[PDB]
Amino acid sequence: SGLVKMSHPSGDVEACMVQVTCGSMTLNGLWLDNTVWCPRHVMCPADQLSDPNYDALLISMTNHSFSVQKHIGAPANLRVVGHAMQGTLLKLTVDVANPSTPAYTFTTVKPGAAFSVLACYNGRPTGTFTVVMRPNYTIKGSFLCGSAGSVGYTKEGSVINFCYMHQMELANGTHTGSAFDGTMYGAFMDKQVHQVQLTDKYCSVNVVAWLYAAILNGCAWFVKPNRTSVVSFNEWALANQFTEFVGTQSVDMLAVKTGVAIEQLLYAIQQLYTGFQGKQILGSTMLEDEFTPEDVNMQIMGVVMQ
Amino acid sequence: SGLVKMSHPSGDVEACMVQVTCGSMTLNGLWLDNTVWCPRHVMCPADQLSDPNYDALLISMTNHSFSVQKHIGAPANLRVVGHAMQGTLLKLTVDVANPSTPAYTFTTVKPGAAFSVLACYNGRPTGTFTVVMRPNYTIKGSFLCGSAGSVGYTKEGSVINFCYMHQMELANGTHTGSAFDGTMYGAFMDKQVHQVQLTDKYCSVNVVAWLYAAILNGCAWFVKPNRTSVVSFNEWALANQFTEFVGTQSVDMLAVKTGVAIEQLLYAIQQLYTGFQGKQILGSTMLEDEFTPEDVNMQIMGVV
Repeated sequence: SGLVKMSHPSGDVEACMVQVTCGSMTLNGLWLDNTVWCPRHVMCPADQLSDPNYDALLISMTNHSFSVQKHIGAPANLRVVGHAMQGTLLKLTVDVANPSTPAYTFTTVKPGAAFSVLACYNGRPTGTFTVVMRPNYTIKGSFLCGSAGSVGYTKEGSVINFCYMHQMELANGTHTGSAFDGTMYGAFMDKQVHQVQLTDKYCSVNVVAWLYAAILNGCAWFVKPNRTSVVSFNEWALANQFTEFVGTQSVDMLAVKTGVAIEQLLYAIQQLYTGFQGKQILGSTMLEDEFTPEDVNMQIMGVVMQ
Repeated sequence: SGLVKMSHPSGDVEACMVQVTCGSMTLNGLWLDNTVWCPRHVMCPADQLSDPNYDALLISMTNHSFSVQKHIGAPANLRVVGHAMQGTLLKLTVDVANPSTPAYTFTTVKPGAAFSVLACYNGRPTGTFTVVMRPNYTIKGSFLCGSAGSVGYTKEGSVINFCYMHQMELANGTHTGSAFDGTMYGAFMDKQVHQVQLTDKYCSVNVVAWLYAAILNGCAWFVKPNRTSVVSFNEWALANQFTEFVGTQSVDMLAVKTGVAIEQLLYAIQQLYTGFQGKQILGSTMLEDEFTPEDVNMQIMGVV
């Protein structure tokens, strides 16, 4: 029992992290097979970060402009033998294939989805934490200068989905990055100018998951027979900066396990949003929305008599 | 910027995890050098877990009673060539040294100290999270049956300090385990009977660190010129379910960086304990005490 924020074991991703340098600038990259991925802003002199001309920067490079180091973990000696730009990322080709390349995909994640982040500096894995892709296409992380190129991922069995490469900080504790197709989440630009940030929202389906976790952990004071339909809830959500609730198999499994209907927790959310009545839920006195239905199912896993 | 619950990368410890089987029971173990550490209740069949006779069980075992297997991972079989009971742990000697043994030490953590946990089932790592040793010598984690033998540790410079091997659940969301000398944190018994826990307390020094983190993340609304002395705070703490505040260099570095004295934050704590009254600190409406001064200094100033 218990529900806490937890991340995937990081070892197989740690074996893929490298340091990438372009002249005077250094950041992190991800080595898979004969490719190293990194932020294209490694090419940009400090004094040009407010208005980079990335096409001109790329033209100015040769394969010799870049180096890749891996001194940490299983060491490797790598030479850059090709370079290309794909959106907001560089795709470097190296002469040695990573001998510990995991089975992987590159698939962009949607808001409300959680992933593990391996925060790195100078190619050294430093910490790991879990974030949720927010409704405004930011993540709420902990990153300092030099963390660009840190990666985010999920795992399903042995298959890793690489979904995030860190780029920038927008505001205190507010971050964003690229998907591995080279697009930036939220269409933010890798340019240091002001950029519009849409308002964040509570992720309704995750709040529902957390309340189910609470019930499964013997905290059910907020359950009443009162229901709010998914339709009425969604109408309310549009007025109260909650996301649209979309039910899933994962949420349905929690409803079956607890015997409490989704609609009972939608009603509970509307009430708890106005106040917790001097009470706590799983040690919190405010709504929690970064525990997904999948995370709760994994943490409260049980055999089922049939 | 930002402050989040964070754990160490787990790969070095992943490379040390094995499963240990004895009879019908399979748990996790930690393989370092020619030694495998695991919970002693691996000996006790599941139906006997509420009143184990560990001495009688131990007398009945031979080296052949224990099977140790390492999963891919780098593969390894492994033969047990010795065994000893050390408090609530078994220390098994095996015939092959772990070729990926990290630089390590064994430590015993104190209340308020944080460590990373690598949660494992049948020798396979499934997740990692960070906990604090509570003032009542429990931890608040997320563990299911089969997780015993999971490993808690910190990393100091180049060295892993192993400090916890998971043993049991005491109540919902409330766990304990042992140090590697075999001593259970909080002196709880490794048996499946109800055991009373001491009342938990807020970890004062960690609440201070978190308030400093808040100030360093543009959240300083609670700062006033008012002060409460360390001595006066600690008298108040005895009566109000707070631990004794003891200053450290890590805390002083935060005081210097922010220009806000420890005593301003001790006063703030005394007012905030009564409730936040519709206000938030770093996204929370309650006091947070599982961010240590060292964690804050790392996350905010990068001070390895």
